[PDB]
Amino acid sequence: MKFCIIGYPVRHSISPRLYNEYFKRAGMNHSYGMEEIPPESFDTEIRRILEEYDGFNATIPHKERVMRYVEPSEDAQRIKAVNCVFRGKGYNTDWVGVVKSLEGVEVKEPVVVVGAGGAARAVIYALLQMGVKDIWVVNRTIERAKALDFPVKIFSLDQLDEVVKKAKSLFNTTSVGMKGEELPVSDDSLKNLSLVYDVIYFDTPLVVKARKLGVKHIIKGNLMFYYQAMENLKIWGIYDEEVFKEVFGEVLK
Repeated sequence: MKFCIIGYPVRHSISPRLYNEYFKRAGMNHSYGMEEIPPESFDTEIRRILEEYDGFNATIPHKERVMRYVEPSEDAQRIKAVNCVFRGKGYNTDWVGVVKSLEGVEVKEPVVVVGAGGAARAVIYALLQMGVKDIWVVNRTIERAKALDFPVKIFSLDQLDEVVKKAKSLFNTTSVGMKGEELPVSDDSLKNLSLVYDVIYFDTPLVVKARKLGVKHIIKGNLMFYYQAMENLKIWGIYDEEVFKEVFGEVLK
C-alpha cells in the first residue's frame, strides 16, 4: 500500500522517515511519501492523490479542505477536520493523540486554547471528551472563530495575556513557535499554570519559558504525534505494537 502526507508546507515533515523505517523494520512493503500542495492547486491535485494512494495524512492547511473529497467519520464531522484518510473514508486521529498524550494527567480548568483551526478543534473535542467544561479559545482570524460550534468562550489574541492569568491550563494549537515566534503572554500569567501544552513537535519559546517558570506539566507535540501515528496505523490495518514502540518511540526521547 501507498501512503503520504499532504499539506503546505510539508517538505520538512518528520512522517516519511518514521513510517518508512517502521514499514522496513516490520517487513512490510508499504511506502510513505509527501505532497506539498498549495491551496490554489488543491481541488485539481487532490483527485490525483485519491487515485495514487491507498491512504494519507493531511496537515495544515488541508484538514478541513479534504473533507469534501472523502466520507468523514462522525467525530471528524464534529471536529470539521480530517487528518487521516483510508480508501475514501476520512478520520480524525489528532484528538485521539491529545487524549492519549494526557494519560495519567488531570487537566485543570479553566483551559485556554490558542487558535481555532483544525488542530484547535481536535484539542477542544479531546478536552470535552475528557470532561473539561471551562474552555476559552483565543484566536486570530474571524473566519475560524465563526467555524467554532463548540461550547467555548472566544477571545482575540490581544486578550491572551489577561485570559491566561485566570486559567490553569494552556494549549498552543497554532504554528506560532515553529520559527521561534513568541505568543503575547507574560511570565506572570504563565507562572501559575499547571499545564503548558504545545502541539508543535519541537521546543518553542512557550515551552522553554514554561520550563524556566517551573510549570508542573510541560508537554510538547511529540506525544500527540506518537499516538496519532499509532491510531493511523490501526485504521490502515498495519499496526505492529512492538515495531511501533521501537521505531516511533524515538520521538519520545
